[PDB]
Amino acid sequence: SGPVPSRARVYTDVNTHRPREYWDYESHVVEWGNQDDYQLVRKLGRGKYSEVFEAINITNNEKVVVKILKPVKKKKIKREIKILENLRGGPNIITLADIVKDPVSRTPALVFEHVNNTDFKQLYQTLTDYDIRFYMYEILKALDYCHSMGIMHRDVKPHNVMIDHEHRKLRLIDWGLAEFYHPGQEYNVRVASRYFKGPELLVDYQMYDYSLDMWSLGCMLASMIFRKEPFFHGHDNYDQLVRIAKVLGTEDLYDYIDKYNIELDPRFNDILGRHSRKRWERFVHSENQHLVSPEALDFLDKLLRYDHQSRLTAREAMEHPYFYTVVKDQ
Ligand SMILES: O=S(=O)(NCCCCCNCc1ccc(-c2ccccc2)c(Cl)c1)c1cccc2cnccc12
Repeated sequence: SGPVPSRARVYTDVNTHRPREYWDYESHVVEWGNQDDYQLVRKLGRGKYSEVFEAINITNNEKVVVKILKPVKKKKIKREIKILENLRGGPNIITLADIVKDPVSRTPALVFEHVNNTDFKQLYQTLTDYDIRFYMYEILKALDYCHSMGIMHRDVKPHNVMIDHEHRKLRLIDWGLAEFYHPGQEYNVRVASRYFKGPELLVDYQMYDYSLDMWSLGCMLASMIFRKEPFFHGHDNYDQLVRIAKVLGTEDLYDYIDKYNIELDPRFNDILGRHSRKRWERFVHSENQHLVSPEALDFLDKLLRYDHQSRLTAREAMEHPYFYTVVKDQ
């Protein structure tokens, strides 16, 4: 027979207890606002599934951001809208202001709150140890919130974290890949950027949960404290697991596969080989040492586990010694 089932350790049944309409996004009816309320100012960026503009709401002269969606199935747009509405007002979640349609293109556009996000090239050369702890804590507040609300982000990465450094403000954006957690549900593993994919995705284990986000977060943390972006630099999805195995070791990987009775693609049998679990010390050097602490390494170790069940929860992560200074401030 097949893979062993799995349940989230936390927030397992939060959706089952909510009215169906909370999570049953196929039933959601979108209220479209008026495109004529917004005038586009400049293009900010492009993504797989959208073009992003700065715009002005001419009703009230507010700066806003418009995300014009490339063609996607109605149900995927409904999912993102429902999730954004459910999460609206939660800590460090992007605020969806409005939803409009071009009545000639028929293209849908999401309208967001404007966040003054800070030069990408620039700020990186200045991140102190404190800054990294602080912003990691801010991301964890967003993740604990969305997890507690029954939602997996499933695409946590630097591109999806806006920082307004002047205001010490952070927002988690791009909820287009997020999904509701239901115990027993088999999810699509073809999510997330290669470098941030959890082992569960790479081995095709479908019964995953919130803990996916914690792997992605660990990848981010490693890249920041070690000044190595990306940390796990695979050539493709197969090689991505090999890069992980060269760090975490193959013994624990095969233990995970055994525990869940996962059927490993035969492609992997050739290429995984045999690798020791490496000490984190091999990534420390004179340039990055100011970012690296016993605390940082202990925390990182507890995010980056093959076994999704063994990873810290968001709320556990927030209680780690890595954050004691930040917590004492607030
Ligand atoms: O296309 S966009 O204009 N631009 C996407 C945002 C840029 C992402 C920049 N990443 C910053 C970042 C993050 C974390 C980090 C970092 C910090 C601490 C620890 C580890 C890593 C570090 Cl070091 C850097 C856009 C797209 C969609 C919605 C938008 C809504 N309102 C404005 C812009 C929007």
